Amino acid sequence: RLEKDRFSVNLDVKHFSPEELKVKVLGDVIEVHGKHEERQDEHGFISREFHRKYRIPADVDPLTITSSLSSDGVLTVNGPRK
Amino acid sequence: RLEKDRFSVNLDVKHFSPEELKVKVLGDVIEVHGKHEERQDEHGFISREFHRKYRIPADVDPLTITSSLSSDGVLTVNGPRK
Repeated sequence: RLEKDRFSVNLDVKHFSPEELKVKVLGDVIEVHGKHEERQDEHGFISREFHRKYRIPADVDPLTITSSLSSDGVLTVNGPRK
Repeated sequence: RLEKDRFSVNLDVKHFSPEELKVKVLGDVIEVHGKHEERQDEHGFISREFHRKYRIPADVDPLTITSSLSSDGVLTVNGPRK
């Protein structure tokens, strides 16, 4: 069955835009990485990153858990649970 | 002489605490890295990072340029210029 239940974990990035996001699910880890250039100056650029890291194997199987994303940086991982 | 002038470049991290900061000057690059755990949950932790990156060789020589830091994350690189 691979557990019939719709499971959802949410990943939150407070404010970023989807093009500056990378969502990665790798086995037992579900992580979201966002990186944005904040302020560009002289020859100095300033960047900020958001990384949320989860390690959940019992709750996450990469074959059934999928990711949906909102424009603000909210990422939701959903699918049948393990 | 190695140019007698007090030169200052500022590196800004909007809000962080000095223990979550690393300031690095490596030749022609002057960079500040800050990393903070934002929100800790279930088995998911959320982090944010601030990285400011400069590449200035004509303005930065690691032997004379030094770094001073404020508690809010403001880092100032100062010293005689190249």
